[PDB]
Amino acid sequence: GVFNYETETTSVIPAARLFKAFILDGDNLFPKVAPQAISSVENIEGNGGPGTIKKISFPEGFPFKYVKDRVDEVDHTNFKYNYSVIEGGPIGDTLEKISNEIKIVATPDGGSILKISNKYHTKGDHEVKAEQVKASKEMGETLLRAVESYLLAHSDAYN
Repeated sequence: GVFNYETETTSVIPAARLFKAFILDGDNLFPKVAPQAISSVENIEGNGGPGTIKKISFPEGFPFKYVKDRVDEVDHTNFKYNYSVIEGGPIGDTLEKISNEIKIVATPDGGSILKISNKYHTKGDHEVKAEQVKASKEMGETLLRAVESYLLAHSDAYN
């Protein structure tokens, strides 16, 4: 069945720039700016659009070694990005996939709001523990803050 987690966070980066950096170029950026959170991102197949498969490796000592994610949909117009964790880490005999969606909305003060949904698709009568969900949120925030600090410090990047 499906368990749906939604949350919102704020960013000081304008929506379009954050979408370009955080969402579209997360592959180069995350391991560069947050090597303590993500060790590497490997493009396995595809050119970044729907169906593209990436292997995200975590630093030694993390609960999970890696996941493979699949890009589902990339909407530049509405700054919406849909992708699924499809293998590795928590995925297996109790969890089929995690379907995620982020929408980035502009705020009048020049910042943005990130609206996030994580949909856990389980197998059988296994439920999703809050510990799994909190972990996802805190890494989300860790990557956002590290990317933020990098976009603030490198003004000529992703304009």
